[PDB]
Amino acid sequence: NLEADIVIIGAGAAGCVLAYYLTKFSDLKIILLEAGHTHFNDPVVTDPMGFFGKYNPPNENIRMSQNPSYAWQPALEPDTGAYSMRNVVAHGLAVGGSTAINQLNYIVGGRTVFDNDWPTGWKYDDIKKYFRRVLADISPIRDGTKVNLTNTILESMRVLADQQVSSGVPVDFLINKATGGLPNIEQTYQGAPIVNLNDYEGINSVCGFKSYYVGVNQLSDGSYIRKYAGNTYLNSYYVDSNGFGIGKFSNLRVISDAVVDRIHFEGQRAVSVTYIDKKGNLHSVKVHKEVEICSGSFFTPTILQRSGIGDFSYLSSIGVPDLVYNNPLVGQGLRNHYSPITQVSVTGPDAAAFLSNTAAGPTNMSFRGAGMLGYHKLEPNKPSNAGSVTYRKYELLVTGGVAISADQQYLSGISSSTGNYFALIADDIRFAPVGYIKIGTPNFPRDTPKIFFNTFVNYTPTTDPADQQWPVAQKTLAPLISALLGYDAIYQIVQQMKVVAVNAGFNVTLQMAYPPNDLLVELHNGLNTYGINWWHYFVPSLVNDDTPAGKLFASTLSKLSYYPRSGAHLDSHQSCSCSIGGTVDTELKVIGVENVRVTDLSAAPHPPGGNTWCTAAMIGARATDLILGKPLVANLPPEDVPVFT
Amino acid sequence: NLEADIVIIGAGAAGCVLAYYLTKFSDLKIILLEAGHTHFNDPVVTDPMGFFGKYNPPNENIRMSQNPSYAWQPALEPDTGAYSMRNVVAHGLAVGGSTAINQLNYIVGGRTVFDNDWPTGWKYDDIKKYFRRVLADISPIRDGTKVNLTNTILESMRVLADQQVSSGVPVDFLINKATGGLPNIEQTYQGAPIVNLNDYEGINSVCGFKSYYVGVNQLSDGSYIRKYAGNTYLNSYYVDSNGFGIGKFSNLRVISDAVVDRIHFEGQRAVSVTYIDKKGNLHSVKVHKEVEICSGSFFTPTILQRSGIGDFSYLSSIGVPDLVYNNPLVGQGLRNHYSPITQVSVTGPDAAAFLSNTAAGPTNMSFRGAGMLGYHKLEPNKPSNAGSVTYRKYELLVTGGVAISADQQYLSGISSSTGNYFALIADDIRFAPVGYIKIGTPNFPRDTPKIFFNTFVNYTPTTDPADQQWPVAQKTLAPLISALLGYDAIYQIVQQMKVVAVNAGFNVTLQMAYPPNDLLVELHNGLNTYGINWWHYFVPSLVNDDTPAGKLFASTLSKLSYYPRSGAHLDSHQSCSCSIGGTVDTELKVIGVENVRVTDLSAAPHPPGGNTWCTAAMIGARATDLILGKPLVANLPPEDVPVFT
Ligand SMILES: Cc1cc2nc3c(=O)[nH]c(=O)nc-3n(C[C@H](O)[C@H](O)[C@H](O)COP(=O)(O)OP(=O)(O)OC[C@H]3O[C@@H](n4cnc5c(N)ncnc54)[C@H](O)[C@@H]3O)c2cc1C
Ligand SMILES: Cc1cc2nc3c(=O)[nH]c(=O)nc-3n(C[C@H](O)[C@H](O)[C@H](O)COP(=O)(O)OP(=O)(O)OC[C@H]3O[C@@H](n4cnc5c(N)ncnc54)[C@H](O)[C@@H]3O)c2cc1C
Repeated sequence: NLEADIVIIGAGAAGCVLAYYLTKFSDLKIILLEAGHTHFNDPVVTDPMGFFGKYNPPNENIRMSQNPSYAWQPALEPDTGAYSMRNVVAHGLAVGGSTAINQLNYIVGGRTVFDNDWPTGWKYDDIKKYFRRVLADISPIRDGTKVNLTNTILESMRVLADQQVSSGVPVDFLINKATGGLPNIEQTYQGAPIVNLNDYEGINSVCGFKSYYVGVNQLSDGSYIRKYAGNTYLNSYYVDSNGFGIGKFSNLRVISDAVVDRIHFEGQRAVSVTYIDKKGNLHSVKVHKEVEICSGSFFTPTILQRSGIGDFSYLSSIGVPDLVYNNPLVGQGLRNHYSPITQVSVTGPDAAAFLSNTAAGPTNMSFRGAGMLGYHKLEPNKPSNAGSVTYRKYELLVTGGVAISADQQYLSGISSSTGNYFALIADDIRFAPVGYIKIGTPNFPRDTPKIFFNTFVNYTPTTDPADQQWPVAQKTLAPLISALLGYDAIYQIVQQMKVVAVNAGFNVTLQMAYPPNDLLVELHNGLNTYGINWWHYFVPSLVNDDTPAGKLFASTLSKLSYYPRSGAHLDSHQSCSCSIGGTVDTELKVIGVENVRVTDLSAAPHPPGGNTWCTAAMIGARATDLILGKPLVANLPPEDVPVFT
Repeated sequence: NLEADIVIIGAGAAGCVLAYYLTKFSDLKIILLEAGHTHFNDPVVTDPMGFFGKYNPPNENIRMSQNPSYAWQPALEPDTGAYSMRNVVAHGLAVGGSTAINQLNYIVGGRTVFDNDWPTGWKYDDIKKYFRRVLADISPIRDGTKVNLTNTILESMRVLADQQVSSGVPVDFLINKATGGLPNIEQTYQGAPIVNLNDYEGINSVCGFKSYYVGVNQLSDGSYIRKYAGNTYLNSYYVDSNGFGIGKFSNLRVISDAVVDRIHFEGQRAVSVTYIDKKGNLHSVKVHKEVEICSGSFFTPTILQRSGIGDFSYLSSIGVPDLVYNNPLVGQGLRNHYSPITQVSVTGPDAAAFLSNTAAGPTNMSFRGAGMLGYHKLEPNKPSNAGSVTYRKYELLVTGGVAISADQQYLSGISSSTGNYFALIADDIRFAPVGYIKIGTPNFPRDTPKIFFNTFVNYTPTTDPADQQWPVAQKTLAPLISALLGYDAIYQIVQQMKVVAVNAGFNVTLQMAYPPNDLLVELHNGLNTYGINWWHYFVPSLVNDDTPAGKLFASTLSKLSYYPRSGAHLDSHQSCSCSIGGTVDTELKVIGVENVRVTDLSAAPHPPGGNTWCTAAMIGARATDLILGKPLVANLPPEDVPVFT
């Protein structure tokens, strides 16, 4: 028997903060159901480099996100825009959730995304305190090793940002309007100050820096360890070995291996929750006040639909007997990021000194920069505010070795063994495609529901006059346009690096080796010779430009369209399944019911400006104050932090 | 309350026969738990062409094996031999199991596989009656439309089989030793008799025919319908709408949507089985005599391991509390088939007449032949009996259109729109690789367990002398050798077709367009100039043949090794997870327990000579007589068949 008045389902990035700070500041009885044990002893979780497979057995060399004993394994339906490939993108299965298996990065997101895309009450000035709270809770660190490649790249970026600042055009990709004429590029010399990307006031929307902030901490011995939600908020100092709380937190219960099925639900009010344990028995817990769903973006709409909230026609079709509320918007608007990869060759006799000091330590995890960039000059899909507000579009990442898939490694002829290649990535942060989630069987939580997500689709013309069917091709082709413009933005960095490396003491040469170089120079020339309407040549049957130059450009675009489909990576930043306004109101309460709330990343109405870990924790932190009634977390002094064991 | 003395889990190809003929011939109380409703009204299941997506909604065009509401969706761990790609291969989820979503083909398997690879009591003369039983139960039909391409191919096969019969070599791929000197190729002219591939006496181990036997039946209206296990054995004539039996079968209960978890198991004797229904409640059923597991190859070891039979150390590690029997061989020896694809171009002005009468009707489903072939002359991995017994190695299939993946369609430049291309496939029936299955969470039946299956791995040499490390490279390279020899066997058919099409009234030319033609002629020349030790050049660091010709051959082999990895298809013929001798004895009884048996395809000790649907039904049929005690099914007259509603 386990009656309690707050029941949280899932201890992820948001569940842990919620439980911890909700039992600290009140006397209600909190229950946390997670379905996964605590990996506080596993060397593959505590050690940061275990992310790269240092402790893997020889015969089962698979990463944690491919291990069914560490992660939920959802595979999406064939991708009609990527040659119908199905992708498996995972969720963490442990205390701490996906933060137990992630890359440990802290992009906070810009100021402008919250100011312009989130509803009132969620503007940036209303949430910055919670971001400060989560950052102070973790205390990330910076890179502990310098490298001259970062120097060369930073000089190149400032060199071309100088000419972008002039020329008067307003929406180039290195223009930050909160700083003014001077470029927002970190200085590169002895004793240079560090431009902080997650700054408090949100000044830096577009900036170039030399290091990220990764969530690890150094021990007195010398070893580094992971610092995740389950490490800080539910550790042996705050919770017993039996799951009971201790002292201040004695009003807290955590059940370890408890897979939750649905919400037994009297009238339109929640009254009980059932789950299954490792024994195989079914248990019921009684609810007095509130149910919180923090089960992740893929599996929150699933449990909501199984309970009875969703589309009545479909749910009746598959066989859900108990219907509650007819909201056909549950599980809509799924969003994600997407990172295409380019890689560059260095030609010379003694390039080793140029690529030295790049191996992955636990303080950077192979990230060496390099910045956040805004919209390209020639992208037609921009918000109207772009003239007066700087948005975040691309996240630039530089890494050693090759990062393409193994099949592409064979096909392109470039191998990971050689030592004159390095990778650049322009991750898309405002990715356009939208998908959705539905369940297929109303029995128990299934590992694979129906997930639909099509990215790089094409446009099939009609007999409509060309003048009035361009502005549907624009929307249908947005992602391909953005990926190609990212290719161009990376390409026009490398000759700047040529100049900088020449005048910094290096006899080296840099060229883009993947995709093929000529295929990129042709894109550069096509862009600068066709202007703002360059993208019309994606559909060659409407341009009516039958000249051989136009045919060349169209063929180049068609050939380039292959690379982002196959030689890229879909990220694991799922969100917005049950966003604000769609499924829940500003108070995180589900429409059509009076005592259930959803507070994980699946409630965000727009993805943040980068990696989506701070946002989920912030949502949980604000849910704490929403539930209790008055702001206690928002006013805690920053010197009060959870101690670590 | 549902006590009964026989409880079957899963109504697949073997569960339906077992339940039907076990309640017909006895008075025990039979219960069948399936976890899936009856699709007797769904047009996408009853109509054969619904397999190809005739009734699919426009926005969700996915086949039945990719639909989570029709199939279990297991994805295997990254394939170290295929550029680390994860493949999703499904199981049927309905009455009838995988036969509700399959291709409807009836390869029975040869005589020699059962005579040489299965234990005593399971030789061919001990089982042929049950194969006749299942075939008479279904009554498949042959192709209802002729085509001249089959004529040309059959002439070509007999032409080269004539010269293979001479030349005295004993193990070519068109030699059948049960017929003698004359070729075993169907005659090709007016009123020719039909050589039956599933013949009663098992004479035809290697034969060339013009049609397969697909499991459909024609109605009086004119429409064809699917004829599967759930259609024949559990239909409205034998089982009520409520799941009760009727009259003769009144001693039978079928529960529709019941997902089974584990076996509650007193002492070392089975006493109860628990399941979950669509309501979300957990039910228990009492067992008096027997439990049958017919849950498929992927999910039978899963339920056995969750119950408590398996490896104690690992099961304790993941958290199974109740341990029963320590058999570390549960879930070992997983086998499957594998089909690489080649495709051929026809060059000429009026090839349309040559490729006419090839569209897929419900009586062939785009299969137009062409035979079963034995070992190639130059394969080193052959059983010792191969001199005196003919084994089945390849299954040859001919089809219209292109059958490669969409990515390969783009890369190779060949498109499905054009009308001068057709596909050939040499499916490997004695596929060498072996994998295994383990569970990752002891809570509930998960859709994705750990499945390990690596196919086309490479050999890394050591400092061991070359003379005494060849016979480990042979075993490690068996699958690649077999695939390449299949490529060669297909290639040396097309010039025979050149001659036959010339002398049959056609001005057409045939050449292998995928893989590239020169890459195949070089393989042909390398084979005939390097002899039986041609495969030594897979590892170029040991041959010590530094001549440029040897370098050419090694490069050709390395380039050809890419095609079977990416341009092929893994089949859905899983088997042998709990085979005879490994997990169960000759009586299908699980070792370490006295009242549980497993009777689905996961009990086969060696895959059959072709498509694995007749074998599963045969196993169920023999289990019927094993359970009752005396042969009632083995002596039923062939004119007694289940009527159809
Ligand atoms: C491969 C990978 C890489 C990542 N890289 C980064 C990165 O570079 N930067 C970054 O900032 N973030 C990264 N992340 C993390 C990710 O971006 C966010 O942290 C994530 O969205 C956190 O959201 P969440 O806490 O709401 O969900 P989760 O953390 O996934 O919470 C899910 C929790 O709910 C539980 N649960 C689910 N279903 C049930 C059920 N039926 N019953 C009971 N419990 C249930 C699960 O066990 C788990 O504890 C990565 C994640 C992965 C997997
Ligand atoms: C895509 C595809 C193509 C195929 N093509 C061919 C072909 O060309 N030729 C051919 O001969 N065969 C074909 N097959 C069929 C296949 O080769 C065999 O018929 C199959 O191995 C049948 O084995 P089975 O009956 O033991 O397993 P299944 O038929 O898969 O039986 C599984 C049954 O167990 C049930 N079950 C599983 N787990 C549970 C659980 N926990 N609780 C309750 N019930 C459970 C499932 O609901 C299902 O009813 C194809 C199958 C597929 C999927």
